[PDB]
Amino acid sequence: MRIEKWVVREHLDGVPDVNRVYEKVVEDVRIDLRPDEMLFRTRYVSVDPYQNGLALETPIGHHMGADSIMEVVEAGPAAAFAVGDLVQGFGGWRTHVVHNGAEELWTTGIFPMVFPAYRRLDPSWYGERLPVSTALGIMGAPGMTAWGTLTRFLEVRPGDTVVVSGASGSIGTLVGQLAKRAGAGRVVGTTGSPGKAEYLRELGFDEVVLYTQGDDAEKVRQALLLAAPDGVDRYFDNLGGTVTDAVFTMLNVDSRVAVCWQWATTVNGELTGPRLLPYIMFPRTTIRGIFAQEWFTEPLLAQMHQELGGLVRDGEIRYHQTVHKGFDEIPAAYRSLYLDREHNRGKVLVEV
Amino acid sequence: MRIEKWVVREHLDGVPDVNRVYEKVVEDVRIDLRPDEMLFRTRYVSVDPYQNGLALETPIGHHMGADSIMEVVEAGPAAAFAVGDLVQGFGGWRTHVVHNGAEELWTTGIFPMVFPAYRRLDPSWYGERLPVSTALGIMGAPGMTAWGTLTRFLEVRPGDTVVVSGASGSIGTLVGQLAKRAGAGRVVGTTGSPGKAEYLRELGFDEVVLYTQGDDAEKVRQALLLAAPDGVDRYFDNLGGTVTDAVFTMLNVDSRVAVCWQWATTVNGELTGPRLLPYIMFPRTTIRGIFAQEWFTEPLLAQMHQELGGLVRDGEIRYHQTVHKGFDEIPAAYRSLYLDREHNRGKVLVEV
Repeated sequence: MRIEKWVVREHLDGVPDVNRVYEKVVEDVRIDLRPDEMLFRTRYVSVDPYQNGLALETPIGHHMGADSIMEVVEAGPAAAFAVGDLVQGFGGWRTHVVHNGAEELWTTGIFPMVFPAYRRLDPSWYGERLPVSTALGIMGAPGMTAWGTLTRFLEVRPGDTVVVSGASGSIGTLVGQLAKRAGAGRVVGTTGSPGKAEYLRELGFDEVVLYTQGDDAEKVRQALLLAAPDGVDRYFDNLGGTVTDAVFTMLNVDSRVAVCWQWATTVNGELTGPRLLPYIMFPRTTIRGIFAQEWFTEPLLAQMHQELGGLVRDGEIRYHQTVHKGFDEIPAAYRSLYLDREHNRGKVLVEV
Repeated sequence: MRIEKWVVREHLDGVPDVNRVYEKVVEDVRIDLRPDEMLFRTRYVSVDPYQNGLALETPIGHHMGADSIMEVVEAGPAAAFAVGDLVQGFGGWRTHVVHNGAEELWTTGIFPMVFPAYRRLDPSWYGERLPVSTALGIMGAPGMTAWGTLTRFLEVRPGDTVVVSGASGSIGTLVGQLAKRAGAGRVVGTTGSPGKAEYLRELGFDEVVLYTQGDDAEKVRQALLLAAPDGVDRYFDNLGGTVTDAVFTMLNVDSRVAVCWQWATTVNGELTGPRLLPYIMFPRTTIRGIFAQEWFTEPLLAQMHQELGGLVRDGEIRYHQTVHKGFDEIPAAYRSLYLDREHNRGKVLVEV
């Protein structure tokens, strides 16, 4: 049984040379399934900006974690899933996985984490216009981060001014389109690079505010004032930082703010990224922290595949995904994420 | 008229020489109120450990911010309050204040803040057994932090195991007492010193775990396991950090966690304190950030004064507070927080 994986060869903080951080290891392994274990064959793996920080918290010689789509090829007598099933879970950069599917408490990073339980993909969900690979994108955690927030919390009302930070990411772009469909009077997106500025409005959006992280809070506030003259009613925060401090100076009464959970990393030794608790003192605001897998329930996953999946199939919504081909292409796919900030998750996959 | 105020003289981190950080300034003014302004006479001020961090963010020469109780002695024709009214607000360490009582956006600190609008005190709320000075303690924001959480969020039930971090402070000891009244099967508190452990068991704590920050992440977990053998149903978090990380490994299904907002504080130029967003990814749990002023509505303030105030008069709930006498005593009172017996001094106030 030939099993291959990409493991952390060295701890290096944000370097372009992927082949210095990662090393492929190959070995024959005898599988002796415990009674509730399954043998999985990886079909797709996600490649995301956060894996730079995750590598730093991964023991040398261990494989890199990743969201993946896996096929059950052998199941013990007490296993959760059947042979032939397609399963989405945190399988990692591995050709094959032995696992029982349960949640995993991981306590050696910055904060403790529970990796979600593996979940069965419904065979009837996917077709030619909505393939299985979308389970790591618009039909998986990235899609649900955007879609679940709009349908379960944000309460976009007609005429509302909606601000989306990280609007050039797949998740933020989706939030912006769904907000306009809800009839938002104005949808404002922030971005770092004016290249997409014309491109965001092309996507949707009424206005785009140019913003890199190292910008003055006063300087971004003035840009937001100009793009949102009537104040901000709704904020979807996939970025954190200076832009969020400015939005909170211009919220209207009874505003609603979604702040997205992101993997914990430290650039310059301190934590950047989204924050929630400092802001809940603000009067007459409702703030919710967002984590897609909270809504990975049977009915909501069915409703998302139905309504949002139906929007994709009818060509009303498109979610750009880049799928490289072959297990050996993982370092290349990862290297292509150089220049992508942490909010850009869910774009690049590898088909094994 | 002479108005005196304690101003920030210099910026010094750590336990400061109060005579170096603060200086008394005197000014002979004549008052000229705009139509919505009032002249207030300060009756009581609070002194609090957060004023160290706030002083570092206060421009040199500006007065030290503080929650206070103030009396309207002059009012413009369009003012919110009438002469003789008693009002609670962030008036600061000043003998007298000219203010219209409005909210204040303050953006010079680590995160933006909105100081609440001044609020009027119903003098009927208070009396011999419940003095008006408790509007800065058990009848005010500190008390509402504990009481509001228990009545509106935490859902403590007969048999529940409740953990309270930072249990020795006023809010912690009030939560423990109220949790025991709600019928909690096991109330567990953590504290920084073995001496206060005995008074806690007097108030209603069934066990006390000793914990100083910078303790062993696993030793704290082991100690919580022994003190809460049945899992943690409810968590009232005053501290953040290693105790909260240990607690999140032993929550029972459908647990509920309250994380208290606190003034944003720097440790060695880094980060410490309660955190909320990293933990929302944990499944089968409800986490809410707590900020008492959220519940400063007409119905809930009356309810608390009737119900919680009733328990104070009947001796069912035990609080304490040290009230210093004299505007000139304010720096010394603040210094007292860093000396000893605070775990026995409770809320510190200065009558002015």
